[PDB]
Amino acid sequence: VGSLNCIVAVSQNMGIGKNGDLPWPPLRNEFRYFQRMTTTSSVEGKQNLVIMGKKTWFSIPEKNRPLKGRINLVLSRELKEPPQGAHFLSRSLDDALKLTEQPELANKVDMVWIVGGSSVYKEAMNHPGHLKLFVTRIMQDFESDTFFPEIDLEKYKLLPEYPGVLSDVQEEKGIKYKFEVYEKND
Ligand SMILES: NC(=O)C1=CN([C@@H]2O[C@H](COP(=O)(O)OP(=O)(O)OC[C@H]3O[C@@H](n4cnc5c(N)ncnc54)[C@H](OP(=O)(O)O)[C@@H]3O)[C@@H](O)[C@H]2O)C=CC1
Ligand SMILES: CCc1nc(N)nc(N)c1C#CCc1cc(OC)cc(-c2cccc3cnccc23)c1
Ligand SMILES: [Cl-]
Ligand SMILES: [Mg+2]
Ligand SMILES: [Mg+2]
Repeated sequence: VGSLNCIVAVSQNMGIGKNGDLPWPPLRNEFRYFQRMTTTSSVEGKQNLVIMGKKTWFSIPEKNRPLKGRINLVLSRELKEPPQGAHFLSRSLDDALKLTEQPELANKVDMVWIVGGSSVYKEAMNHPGHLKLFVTRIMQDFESDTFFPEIDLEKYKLLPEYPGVLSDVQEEKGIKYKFEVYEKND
């Protein structure tokens, strides 16, 4: 794999989770953005792969697992096989990316999207090579128990705009947020 993508929504206080769910009320269009970004494949016949930690998997509403239109991979050092509904299981990020080269996924995967949680993002953000981080900045503090590792601007640059991504502040349910894209190249 030549490029990885992370996607996350983060409160002002760096929160991403609270009690096995999101810290904020449901933001419909922000979710549709997550869906659009993670689902859209550039290649006919291929789907994107989503990689996530175990608690993130269980934080997805069951009726919606696995995430439709995408290959779902779960990370765990304890499970012996994928959670019911998940397509693949890996013991590490490294192992997950190597799987895409193996005969079963050979030519089935387009883009790879890391979708949390904290430790998965931390490792992915430090992985060699090209990486884009799609970060929704929720412009409010929310009570959280799970947090996003701060972005090291020695490695990442905030892109001023980006094709396919709205630049202006968004608002849903009185909650203001902005979509950001960060990028590192090596
Ligand atoms: N706002 C947002 O964009 C996002 C928010 N969330 C929220 O975050 C919370 C869940 O995230 P979090 O608590 O951090 O947990 P995770 O989803 O990261 O799950 C943690 C578990 O997953 C496995 N795991 C995690 N990292 C790795 C790794 N690098 N390599 C191998 N296995 C790994 C381990 O499982 P094991 O113990 O089996 O080894 C670990 O115990 C929820 O509240 C969820 O709603 C989640 C995603 C995005
Ligand atoms: C959508 C919140 C969000 N935004 C951004 N920018 N990045 C993210 N990683 C996430 C997230 C997340 C976890 C999560 C929680 C959840 O429901 C509580 C649902 C999803 C989810 C993700 C993808 C497709 C889904 C389809 N149907 C229902 C849910 C889907 C995904
Ligand atoms: Cl923006
Ligand atoms: Mg689904
Ligand atoms: Mg809260």
